[PDB]
Amino acid sequence: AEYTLPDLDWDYGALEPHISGQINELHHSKHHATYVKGANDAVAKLEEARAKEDHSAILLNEKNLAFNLAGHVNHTIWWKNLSPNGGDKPTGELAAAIADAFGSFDKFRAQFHAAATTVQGCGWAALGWDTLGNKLLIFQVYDHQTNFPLGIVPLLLLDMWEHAFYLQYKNVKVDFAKAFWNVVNWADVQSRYAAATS
Amino acid sequence: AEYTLPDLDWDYGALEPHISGQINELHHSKHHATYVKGANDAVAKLEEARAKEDHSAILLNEKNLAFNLAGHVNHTIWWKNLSPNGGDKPTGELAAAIADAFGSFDKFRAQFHAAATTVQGCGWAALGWDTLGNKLLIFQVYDHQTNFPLGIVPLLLLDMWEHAFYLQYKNVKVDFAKAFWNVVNWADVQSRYAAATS
Amino acid sequence: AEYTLPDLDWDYGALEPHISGQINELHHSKHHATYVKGANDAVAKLEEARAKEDHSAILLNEKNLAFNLAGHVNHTIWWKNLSPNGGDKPTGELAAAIADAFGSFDKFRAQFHAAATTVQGCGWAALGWDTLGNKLLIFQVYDHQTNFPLGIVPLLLLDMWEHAFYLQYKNVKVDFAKAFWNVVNWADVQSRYAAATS
Amino acid sequence: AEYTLPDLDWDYGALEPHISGQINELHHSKHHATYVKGANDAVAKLEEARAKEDHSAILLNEKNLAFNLAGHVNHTIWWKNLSPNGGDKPTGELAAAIADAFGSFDKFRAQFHAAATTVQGCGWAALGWDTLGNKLLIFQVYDHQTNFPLGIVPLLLLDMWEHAFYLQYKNVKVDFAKAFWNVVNWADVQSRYAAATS
Ligand SMILES: [Fe+3]
Ligand SMILES: [Fe+3]
Ligand SMILES: [Fe+3]
Ligand SMILES: [Fe+3]
Repeated sequence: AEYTLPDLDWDYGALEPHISGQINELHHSKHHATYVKGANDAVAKLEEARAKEDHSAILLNEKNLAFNLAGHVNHTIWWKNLSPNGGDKPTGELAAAIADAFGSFDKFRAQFHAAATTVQGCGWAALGWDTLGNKLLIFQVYDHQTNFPLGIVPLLLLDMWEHAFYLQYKNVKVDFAKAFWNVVNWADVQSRYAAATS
Repeated sequence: AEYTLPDLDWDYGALEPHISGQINELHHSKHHATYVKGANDAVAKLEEARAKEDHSAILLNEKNLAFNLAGHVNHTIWWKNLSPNGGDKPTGELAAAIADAFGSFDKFRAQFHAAATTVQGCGWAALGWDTLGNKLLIFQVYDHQTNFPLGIVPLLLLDMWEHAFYLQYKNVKVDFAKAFWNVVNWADVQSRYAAATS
Repeated sequence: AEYTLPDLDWDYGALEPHISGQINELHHSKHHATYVKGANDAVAKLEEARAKEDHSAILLNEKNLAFNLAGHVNHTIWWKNLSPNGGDKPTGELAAAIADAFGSFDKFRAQFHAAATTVQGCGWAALGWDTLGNKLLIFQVYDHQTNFPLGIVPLLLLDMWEHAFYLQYKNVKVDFAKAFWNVVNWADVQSRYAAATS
Repeated sequence: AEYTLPDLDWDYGALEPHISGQINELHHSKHHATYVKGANDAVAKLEEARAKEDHSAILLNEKNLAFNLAGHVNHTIWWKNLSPNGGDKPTGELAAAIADAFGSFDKFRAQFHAAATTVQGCGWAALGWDTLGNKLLIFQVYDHQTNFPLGIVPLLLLDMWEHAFYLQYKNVKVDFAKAFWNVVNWADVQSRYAAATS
């Protein structure tokens, strides 16, 4: 069936002071909603293109599909990676994993921070699981659909687009990137890692 | 552990006339080998960057990692998607799936062909499974790591980079794209779809 | 010599209500300043790379140079394309040009608006002069350095990055894009066109 | 008027052994011809889009325009940057310039070589003149239209796409990149630099 805008497991304001409610609100209700509509439209244009046997606009239809489905997939996971009762550090299996792959939770965290704060333009920082080599790796995503291999399982993401913090942090994206660690919902990531490693 | 250059399940020449042995040879032994080395180097630079607590070159390290791990992941699957005893059409579950999502195997195939022949520069055509919406979709990949959402499971790919056919088809990439249907190994794709839908 | 942050020909607030002073301020003093420093650093890294005969990081040095020199070049022109005493329509040579190349100033303006409001991620809308074919064309720039040919002379640009309007228009980028027409400084564009056509 | 496929100032074979005639032939007659047609088509789609007051496909029309006009602009200059009677080193003003901006012709040349041999996918190496800062700089172009600022004047380019050497050098692009120095037509570059610095 169609793609749909998910419900947050919390109130927009629940993340203050780390993330203003106004942000979460426009983010969810305007930005994410827009991707979901775009993903569905893209899918429909394809059907219509397929029926008329007219792929003249294949390049645009395929690019619209990737961009919008990618924004949807990303925000879908972002809402879950966040939580008012989170913060602290990972635990158990996930933590031993992380320390074994990035030397220590602190070192993982320095890299991830680096990756999110150096994007040239808009993008995200994401931790994922590589199934080919069975390794935990950090990628620097450009926009929403660029810079990472096919089949990588996403575990944790940090939205670096300006719409994600300009209202509250203005140009100080380094601050926003630090504040994030207070709202990460480790029960989710841990969960995702468990499923990915199965 | 490290990433490694896989072995082909066939002899380089096994695909003639559809795909010259000389191609398969340079492709596997030179191009793919290069990605695998690059993927391992990228991974190491990260470790070294992590130890020195020096992420000054984060952008390059992350981009090298995505590009090379992506070429590796892609060729890894390409070798399996090919077979001297393939061709024909998909069967069973996969075929009903394909006809249900693209109207008919013929229509799927017209779209896929369109997607591979219109790349602007180098890229690939790929069929993948979207887990968010549980749908079969075709994407037009740019280079190796661009244009598609995170977490998409790759099922079938068609290498559109010039190195994949210039020696034999020269600039006639439309011909190469047609010849491909004779060597697709449907037992593999079908297999992948089965695992993806589980 | 080095690259330097130019002075605005006006006060930050001079564009209200169309463009808030707070924006112009962070935009000029934080964002643009950052590109200028980055452009100079990029240039230096190259010298140092050239002296040591060590181009191991060529890809990053070249990408840093393009990104930062491009942001600098872009904002440099943006400040000039804006003016408190502007608005209205182009005049003389430029206007006949524009109507002859886009049918009418109104049609040019519909296209330009379309180009700026559909960027996927961050970018700009720019009108430039193609010297090869001697034509006026509109391009949709991605980020700061992507999507247009070498040697194109830039005449007018509209910054579509979120930092350019999020504080005041929030996610309503369509509004910001309309408000812009009130502050365009046609004496500048006209001037640039004159020099480009010489 | 329309865009047109230029005539070479030489015979396809004139560059052997450095560059096979077969290459120059398919390159000029197939590849470049394709960009020119594409550039004209893109321009027409815009007119038609403008008349119907229907910019639904703005993103594709603008991307087709940039890609094809960019390939055209690039090959246009490549044919001129090449010559059977070239090679050697730059002379006069251009040479003092080059040594002053890259330390020495040898150092310029090491950088340029680095830039062309590390492209991730398809692209070019280009020397251009920055008018904002009045400096000679080397850029690493991705595809044909990406990675460099607006208004940069192109002086010399080296086509790194696989179609530019696969037939003769196969995957050994490092060799092709070396062979190029024997056919550079310095009278052209010098000329371009003169006009750019005016
Ligand atoms: Fe976002
Ligand atoms: Fe390949
Ligand atoms: Fe800006
Ligand atoms: Fe070429």
